[PDB]
Amino acid sequence: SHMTRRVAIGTDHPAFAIHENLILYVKEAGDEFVPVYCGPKTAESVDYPDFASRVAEMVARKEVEFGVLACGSGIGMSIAANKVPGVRAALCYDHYTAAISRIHNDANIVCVGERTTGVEVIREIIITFLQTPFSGEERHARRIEKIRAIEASHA
Amino acid sequence: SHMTRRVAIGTDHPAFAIHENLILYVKEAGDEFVPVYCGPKTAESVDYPDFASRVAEMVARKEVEFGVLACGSGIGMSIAANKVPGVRAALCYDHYTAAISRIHNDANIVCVGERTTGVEVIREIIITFLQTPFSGEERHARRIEKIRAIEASHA
Amino acid sequence: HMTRRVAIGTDHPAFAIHENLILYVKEAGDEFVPVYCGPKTAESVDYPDFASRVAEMVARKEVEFGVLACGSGIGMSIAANKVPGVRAALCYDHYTAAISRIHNDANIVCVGERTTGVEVIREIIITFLQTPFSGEERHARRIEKIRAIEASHA
Amino acid sequence: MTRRVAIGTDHPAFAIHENLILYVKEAGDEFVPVYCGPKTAESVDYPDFASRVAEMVARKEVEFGVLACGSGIGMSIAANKVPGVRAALCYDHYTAAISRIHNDANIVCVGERTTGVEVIREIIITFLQTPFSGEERHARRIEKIRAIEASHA
Repeated sequence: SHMTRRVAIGTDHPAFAIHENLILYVKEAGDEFVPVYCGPKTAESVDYPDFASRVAEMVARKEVEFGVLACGSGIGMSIAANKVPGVRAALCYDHYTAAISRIHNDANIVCVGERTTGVEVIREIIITFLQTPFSGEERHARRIEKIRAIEASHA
Repeated sequence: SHMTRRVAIGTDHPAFAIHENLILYVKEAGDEFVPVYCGPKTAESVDYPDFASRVAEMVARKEVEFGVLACGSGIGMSIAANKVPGVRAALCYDHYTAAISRIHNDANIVCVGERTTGVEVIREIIITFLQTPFSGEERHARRIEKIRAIEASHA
Repeated sequence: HMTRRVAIGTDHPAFAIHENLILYVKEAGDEFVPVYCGPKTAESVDYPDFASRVAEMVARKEVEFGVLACGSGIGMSIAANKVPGVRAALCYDHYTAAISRIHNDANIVCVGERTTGVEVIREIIITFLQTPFSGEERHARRIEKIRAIEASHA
Repeated sequence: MTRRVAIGTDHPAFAIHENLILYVKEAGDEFVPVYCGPKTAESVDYPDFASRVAEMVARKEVEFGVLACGSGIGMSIAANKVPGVRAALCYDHYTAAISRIHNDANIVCVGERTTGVEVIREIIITFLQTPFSGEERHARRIEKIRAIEASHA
């Protein structure tokens, strides 16, 4: 049953401590969702852009449909990921932002902070993000297309 | 005395209601800061990416040193602004994010949500963003340079 | 199948959103009726006078729930919880709104107008009113402990 | 003068009790934490720890409290049932500061499931370091809270 919707996951070093939580939260959104962990495999020092880039590139080719990125605050992951054309990476810190990133911006990557946001709210963020459809409205689609034109104008 | 530091400001339609607040909060960060309002001039309908692009291009050229973007949640502005090379636009919702986006990521645009974040916290965000210096640390600079290598790899 | 009354009060900064708070109660469903008790005007007011008015309504059961707003929400939650029978929850997001119900059977939601934007206030109100109490024994036990603290100072 | 800070948790927040002790000390050498929370990972009911800390504050045995549970809210409802206590649910710097500035809050309540530890640190430091405004309208409101408590005693 289902079309498999793969979700690539990456972290930095402080968020490596919650990488198994992120895997689990992705599966809790629904049985169609399959996590693909791309993050650091150990507690060694890492630079978040390297994992943002790995995830974001998978998202942009649609090797996976969605990404989940975690760092200290989420901010660094959101800046790095959005540098990949085709990506719409949303820094989410609550239910509202998780849902609205989907509804308005059809976001494809959710970025969270391990040092900022407690794990039960991260859970709620991921699940909300992965359960929430895009609105379908003309103005939202138009705005998203405008982002694509910004990318095209710098390519 | 001082070097003048210009700060470009842009909004969408819901955040046009607070554009005078944004101008004020930028001046309160210190008398070297000079706001340059680039956002909508009336309550007319707008698409946030048009103003994200305007502010982000100004920052990327260094017509201004910093930008402030406001929309519903902040998220659209961050996604759009980050599509301009040279921009590092941070979605901030509290003091900690405002500070850390400077300390770790040397962020040059601060993005806030008028529907999500009350004005006294938007104030605190802007002021904190504009008074907080970049850490200087080797690992933070190295990561920021990896962000630029992401942009160059798609140029 | 009575409707469910929801008393509402504010301080002066949150008077600017008193119409939004009435609206969001109604948006939680036709079974919820707002009862506005807050300042009628933009005059100076002290939050505890409105916290007390709402909280007394909840504690006597003239309403089922309360909504309080001030600058940050915190003032209201401190004041309202000084009335016995009140469990007033400062909420700032969906999770807090929901969990205050689930775990604490909270009867008053407090929000900040200076801190929290109106669409998240909306979500908080709607979630608070729609979410049921867990019914679980450990939560009921903890809530009974809170009542034992009030009774030890009555 | 030593400013003492009593600390309590529930079971989920027991996981960060060492953090809480640390962040209090990080607010200045004069702040001393007094850990009153559960000593192990056993089951507990937050109102029992809220009551412990809140009575210490209300009877002037310590100047401040810090209470942590899942969300912070249980602690803040429980603690505020003790007369003399002004317990503030804080989730960021602004709330931590303003609770002091406006309400001279004496207990800070935080959520371990909701707020990451580096923000909890900021909250604790800011709460302990920020002074009460002293302004007449704040003092009047705080005395109104005491009158609510006195009207139900």
